[PDB]
Amino acid sequence: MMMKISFIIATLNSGGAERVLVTLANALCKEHEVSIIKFHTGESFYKLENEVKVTSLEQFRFDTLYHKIASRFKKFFALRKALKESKADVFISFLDTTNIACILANIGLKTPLIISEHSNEAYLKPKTWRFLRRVSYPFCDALSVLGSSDKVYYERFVKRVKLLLNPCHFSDEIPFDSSFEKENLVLFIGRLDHNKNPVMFLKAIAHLDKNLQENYKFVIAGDGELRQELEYKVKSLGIKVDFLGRVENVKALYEKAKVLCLCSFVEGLPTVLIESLYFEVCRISSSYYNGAKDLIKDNHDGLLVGCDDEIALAKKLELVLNDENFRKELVNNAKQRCKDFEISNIKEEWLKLIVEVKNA
Ligand SMILES: O=c1ccn([C@@H]2O[C@H](COP(=O)(O)OP(=O)(O)O)[C@@H](O)[C@H]2O)c(=O)[nH]1
Ligand SMILES: [Cl-]
Ligand code: NA
Ligand code: NA
Repeated sequence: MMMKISFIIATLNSGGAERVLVTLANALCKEHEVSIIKFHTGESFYKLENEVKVTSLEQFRFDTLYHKIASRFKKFFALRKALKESKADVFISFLDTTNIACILANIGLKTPLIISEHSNEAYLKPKTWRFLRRVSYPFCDALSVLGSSDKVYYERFVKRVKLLLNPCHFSDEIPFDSSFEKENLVLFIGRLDHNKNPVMFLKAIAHLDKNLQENYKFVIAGDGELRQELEYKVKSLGIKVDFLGRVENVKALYEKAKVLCLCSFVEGLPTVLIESLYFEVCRISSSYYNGAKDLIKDNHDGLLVGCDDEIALAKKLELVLNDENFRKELVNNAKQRCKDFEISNIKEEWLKLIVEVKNA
């Protein structure tokens, strides 16, 4: 058959949850009718297939006390409005606060709703939001999670929880056979906020051999609050790092890069550590809270570093950039994990979840 599937998400900016949603929608939009309701006006950062319909909610003032109060009430009823007109067989909502809003807005409407979490359980820190997540999530029809630790946490107060890995859209484009002409390039792709911890990337570059810094180009793809602070630590440390802002063609960067470094403290299942697999990019990652070992088998598929260890990241960096035959062997083993993130297999596991919850 064919189903109307409505995705609900706050924004569609250069983030991981957004990348997965566009990947899923683009895959489902051929055989089903998929719409996307987003709170933020503006165009999707990721290329979206013409068949998926995107509707952005009204824009509301937030400058004054009356509007800060009124806009939220107006936002809720515009979302309840959009849900009714979508005429969907199923709703799929993304990320913590938007899941709760959909739980409430969907009250009354006769369509099942699937919520999905994307960071670890622990990334949501405020005491109050952890509570509203606890009382409201039992009222969903199913919950998609990324790791086994989050499955165990939510299963005790959510009845249907399914673990669905992130699908990588590069598994369609990039053929599993391609040779790469690597350059002396090292990537840090991610948001420039505290948890991504990009300062660890900078301090680790400063501790690299003078030969490596002189003959390698280090770039930071992404943006965030810490952008200007990092620009000044690059001068404080006296290194050469190329800030690129948000980048559409990460395929080009992944195509030339030899190493990608992830330095986060807490993560669910980082897509930069998945996308890298298709481009023979060597992953060096901090042992972020939880995931870690299921993406990187240390010294076999990649290199792991303790959390916030600027020197350990530097020694691992020199290991790979001073031993191309070892980085190649590290990276050829990583190719085995490509099958785990193929779009076609993961789309069919969402379709099982959708028809399973559609038995209401
Ligand atoms: O300048 C950028 C920065 C990031 N991304 C994409 O945004 C995603 C990052 O998601 P991640 O797995 O790191 O999880 P998140 O940091 O969003 O929680 C990746 O697919 C990147 O390819 C991008 O396309 N351009
Ligand atoms: Cl994510
Ligand atoms: Na705000
Ligand atoms: Na993530």
